Amino acid sequence: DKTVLDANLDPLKGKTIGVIGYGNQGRVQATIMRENGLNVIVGNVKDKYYELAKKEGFEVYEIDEAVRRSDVALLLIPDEVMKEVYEKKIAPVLQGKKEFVLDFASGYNVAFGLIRPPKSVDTIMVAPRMVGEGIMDLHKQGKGYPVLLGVKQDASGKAWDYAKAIAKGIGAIPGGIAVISSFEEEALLDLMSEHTWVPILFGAIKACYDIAVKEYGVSPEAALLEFYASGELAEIARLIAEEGIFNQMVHHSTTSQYGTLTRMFKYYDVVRRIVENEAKYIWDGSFAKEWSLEQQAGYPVFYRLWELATQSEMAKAEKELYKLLGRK
Amino acid sequence: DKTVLDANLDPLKGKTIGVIGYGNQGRVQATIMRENGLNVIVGNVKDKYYELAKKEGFEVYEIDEAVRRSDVALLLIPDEVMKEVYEKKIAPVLQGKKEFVLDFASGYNVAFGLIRPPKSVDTIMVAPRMVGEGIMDLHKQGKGYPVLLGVKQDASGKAWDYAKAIAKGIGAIPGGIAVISSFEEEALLDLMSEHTWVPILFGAIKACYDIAVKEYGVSPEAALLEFYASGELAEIARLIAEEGIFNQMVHHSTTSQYGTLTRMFKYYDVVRRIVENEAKYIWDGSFAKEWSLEQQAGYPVFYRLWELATQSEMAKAEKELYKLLGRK
Amino acid sequence: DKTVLDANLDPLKGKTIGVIGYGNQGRVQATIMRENGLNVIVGNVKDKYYELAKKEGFEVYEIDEAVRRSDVALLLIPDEVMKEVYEKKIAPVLQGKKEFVLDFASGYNVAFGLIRPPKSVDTIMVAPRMVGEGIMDLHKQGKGYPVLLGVKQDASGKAWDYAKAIAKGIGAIPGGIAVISSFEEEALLDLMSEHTWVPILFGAIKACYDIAVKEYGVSPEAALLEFYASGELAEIARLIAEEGIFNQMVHHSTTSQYGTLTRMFKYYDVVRRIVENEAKYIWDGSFAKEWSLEQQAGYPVFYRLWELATQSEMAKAEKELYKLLGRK
Amino acid sequence: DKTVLDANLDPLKGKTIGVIGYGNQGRVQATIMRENGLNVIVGNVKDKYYELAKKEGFEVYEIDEAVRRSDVALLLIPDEVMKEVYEKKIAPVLQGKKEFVLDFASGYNVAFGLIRPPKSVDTIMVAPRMVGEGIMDLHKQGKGYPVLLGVKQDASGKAWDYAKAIAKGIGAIPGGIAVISSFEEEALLDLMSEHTWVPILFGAIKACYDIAVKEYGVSPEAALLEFYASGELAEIARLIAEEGIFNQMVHHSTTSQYGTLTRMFKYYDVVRRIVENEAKYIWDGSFAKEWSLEQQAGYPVFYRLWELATQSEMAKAEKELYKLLGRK
Ligand SMILES: [Mg+2]
Ligand SMILES: [Mg+2]
Ligand SMILES: [Mg+2]
Ligand SMILES: [Mg+2]
Repeated sequence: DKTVLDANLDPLKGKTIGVIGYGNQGRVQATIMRENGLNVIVGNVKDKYYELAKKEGFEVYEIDEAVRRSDVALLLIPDEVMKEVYEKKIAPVLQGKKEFVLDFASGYNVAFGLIRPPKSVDTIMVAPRMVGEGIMDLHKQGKGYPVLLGVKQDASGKAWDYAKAIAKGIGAIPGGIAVISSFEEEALLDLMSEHTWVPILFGAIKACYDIAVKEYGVSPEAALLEFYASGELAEIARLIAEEGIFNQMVHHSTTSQYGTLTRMFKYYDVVRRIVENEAKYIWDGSFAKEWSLEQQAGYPVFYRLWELATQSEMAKAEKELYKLLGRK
Repeated sequence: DKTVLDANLDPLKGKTIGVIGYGNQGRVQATIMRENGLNVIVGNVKDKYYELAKKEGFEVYEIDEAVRRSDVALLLIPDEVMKEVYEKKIAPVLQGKKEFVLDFASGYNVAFGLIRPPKSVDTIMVAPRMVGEGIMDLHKQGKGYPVLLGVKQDASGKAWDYAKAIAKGIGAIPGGIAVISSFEEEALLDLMSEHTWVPILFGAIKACYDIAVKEYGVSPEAALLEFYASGELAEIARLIAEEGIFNQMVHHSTTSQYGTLTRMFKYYDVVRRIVENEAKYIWDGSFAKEWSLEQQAGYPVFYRLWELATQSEMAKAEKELYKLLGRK
Repeated sequence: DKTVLDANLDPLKGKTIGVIGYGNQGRVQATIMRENGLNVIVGNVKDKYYELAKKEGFEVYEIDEAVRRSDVALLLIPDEVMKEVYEKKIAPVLQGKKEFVLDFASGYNVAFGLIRPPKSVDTIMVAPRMVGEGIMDLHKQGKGYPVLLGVKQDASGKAWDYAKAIAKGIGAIPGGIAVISSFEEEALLDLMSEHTWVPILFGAIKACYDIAVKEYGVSPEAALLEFYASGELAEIARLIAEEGIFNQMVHHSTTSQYGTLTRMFKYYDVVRRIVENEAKYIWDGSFAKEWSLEQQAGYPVFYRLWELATQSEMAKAEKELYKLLGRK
Repeated sequence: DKTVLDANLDPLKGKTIGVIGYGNQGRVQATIMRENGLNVIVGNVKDKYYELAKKEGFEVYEIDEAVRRSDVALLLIPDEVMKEVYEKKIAPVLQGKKEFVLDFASGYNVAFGLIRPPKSVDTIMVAPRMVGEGIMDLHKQGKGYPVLLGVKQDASGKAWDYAKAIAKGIGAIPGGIAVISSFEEEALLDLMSEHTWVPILFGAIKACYDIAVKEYGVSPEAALLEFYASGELAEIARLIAEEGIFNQMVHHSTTSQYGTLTRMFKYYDVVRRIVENEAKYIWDGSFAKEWSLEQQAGYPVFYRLWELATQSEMAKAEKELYKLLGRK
């Protein structure tokens, strides 16, 4: 449809490639890049990660050095450490370079205007789709892992070609798919995930535990063993990624199927309203504001909630148990 | 009533006059001041505006220089660039000068405590009442344009005299009126305007367009030509400023009058509640907090909303059309 | 799209042209017509307007005479004086003429069945888009002013050609656009305008004034000078018609932009509901009934509301002030 | 306060006095006028009332004749027969006379714009305050009966003098009071009375009867004898007009006082809301529209409701009873 199965590595050999960051994503993607027959330069703060950088025989310049000698760059560092790096070591160096390309791994800091490069350069995006560490093995196998991509600013016109060449140069394709889209969409999706069906799930589990062991005289042990302390969910998720979310259910018992489907169609509207609210709250921009402020203030709420969770009942029972199984 | 038609230029000749800013308001008011037989000194950042400053043969000192050699000063720069200037180049220099006068063009940054000068000096206000560029021509004609004024701090007692002398020295009077009031009132009014009947109007127009071209099969063209792409509203606003808001309507058709009046008296209560809410939200101070934070965060929401607007349907249709008419 | 930029003056020379009315619209459009090299006949009541008619050297027949000698006619008189003229001096004369064309300036009296000509004739529409007097100058310049047009009844088939020829013969094009549409749409639009965002605006202004000068101790003077007694709105409306509703805002201060956009997106749903209600109320036909009855009864409500408005506080304060400025 | 106890009969002798109408109010007030040493002319339709007119030795001209020979006139005919008389026999004759005075007995037909005389004349009001027949006897005694008065249009300036002279010429003063007010107020008051506490009272009585004789097994006879078939209410109303609404209650039993006061203060808010609604509905003008339409339609609802009332149970029982007492 709006997909590409494979493409050319046409321009990105004859130029240098800047990789800013050597952590979860930077180190890995750079490993793959070097594997793809490319010229490694890696600008990074001379901290622990620097060891890490040069513990794989790379050219670890400092950030300014890298971009100066680079014709293209990647910002694979996280979203919150940025806006300081950019202003300090980058924003200045931009004005000299003019045929420079800037790519990201997430449209967050750019889809909300937190970063506004000059017109001189081209602005694109490319996104992996899993835990970071999870890509290592899937490439070790050598099977395609998919990505997204989008463009914000095309002064040259080679933008799309650049995007596809990079997608290939990281090996996401062949084997996987590459979808054309925008930044807005990417960020929207990541945040809808992190905001809608994860926390709901967790809260529902928590409530089930509370109810059982507060109003029906159950011991924590059975509650935990049922809800999550068993590896059921893992097999479920796996079967989903292989056969299909629904068809998967064929491998369960009927009773389960009936109750599940009924209750699902019975509650759709509620979660629908919820998701509408949250997606709107995002599309506007409120959440980015909220989070930037929480960073500027000292991460208080973060702390309090981590504490409440780790100091609730379920967590202590889980500690006892996981200890009993030897699980760390 | 509480008005003055004309007053004396008594003290403000024998002193120097500091004008901080040379933009929309500073450049203009300083033009008029020099026209009034006065001594021009203009402290400004040595940026583009500096050219602008000295492209009219003024004494462009730097800010500190100006205030040092000034006995009175004006802050005609915007509201958001301030609180940095004040702390850096001003707050220090205050402690030396003691008979110094400080005047503003808006009570925003002072009515909410964002600025608290020392007791040594006198604190006043004086406010024009239009687009800035709009005052240029109305003076080119030489007809009075009105203003406000208020006082916050009077250590001498000459405050009011100073205010009136300045009002005259900028030419707002003769010909216009000068109202005594406070800062609170001025800011409250500006913000009620910017928050209540402008955005409501825009949203209503937008909704009318959406409804028509989504549920009655109209083409954007007619919708736009009716609602705003015609210069009707301009003639309306003009007739208002000349005859009176209501009496104006005499020049319309009856049908229009009937429907308008009916619907107006039919919906008063709703907008009343709304305006109450917003005015309270302001009187408290919440909005200033909100906005200062949005500045500290990176203007995200600003950006997203500019995008949504400029990337909605109505805007694209309007672009097509205005192109068709040759309008920029 | 569904637009025409210019067209032919093909049939409308070789026939006579009936203009019923010589007021805001009739006199003007007839001026332009005579300017376009055409044969002027003007049926009008022998009242003041008759002087007016023949104070421009026209052939002022009486209505019946005009239509008798006309092959085509225009009803540029208002909407409420009609339904008496039609029945008395027109409906009879129709039955003789058979290749007769009938055009209007508004679909009100025909979109609601208040007028139902015989099948013998062709029924069309053509609509200017401003105050009437406002077209005079825009033609004096000679730049296209746009219109609408639609058809109700085509016995010949030349209808569209007739419509376009007339549009050209009044000079709306070249320079402007001409949109094909129906009557329903035209009337719907005019009334949505006159019912939704005008009265809302007025009521909001009124409420702001009331609130300020009743609960925060402001004097009427400043309230008025802020809200409307300044020509701000005029410059706003003008910039809209030139650059675009939104892009316009660039010439304002940020703060204004932020507050405006926020509050706009915050209240959209309310005005949406309102506009839905009113548009439905119209689409049905209720409003036409209401208004025709109010005419049959003696225009009471009209009177009472004119009084309330002209005898409210804001109006008296405005009178004092506008007197103070010399404004009539 | 805003009252006058007695005044001069200064201008109104040396002019003729037009009395349009010879019914409840016209015949009576004209009787008093002739008694006051004045020149009787009475324009009236040559119907039964004409006999009536000239059965008291008056100069019964026809309407046009009267006004032609009159310098001042009174419209003491009802409110619904008017707007036909005015247009037919009056509106024309106005344009000749220029120092003419026009007075009314109710601001209804003028406070709602149903009548708009030319600027040439003076427009005033004067209002009796009881049943019409009730004034006959109170003058037969010769004790002052009060009135209102107001002005709408004063081209001369003698208006107020004219009003007071007339008030005296009808004998309302001396002995009574004359209050200055407007038309709006007069009409508003009459209608609030006719709309708020009369119908409420009637409906409450009706409901009490229904409840008793439907849910507690009472016979109509006792219900009627208690509620209204006894002359209690008459003595109550009389004592009110003499001592005072409240002080009156002293002549009752305590129990009654206690229950009455309690329940009164217990229900104030409800009737308050009601009265607000109705007074607004009037102040606007809606009711006049409603009523004029009901007249234009054929008085249907009037008829149906008269029937329902006269054909309800309470009415039949009352007929039986009043027959039993011989009361007509
Ligand atoms: Mg993520
Ligand atoms: Mg402002
Ligand atoms: Mg119209
Ligand atoms: Mg009455």
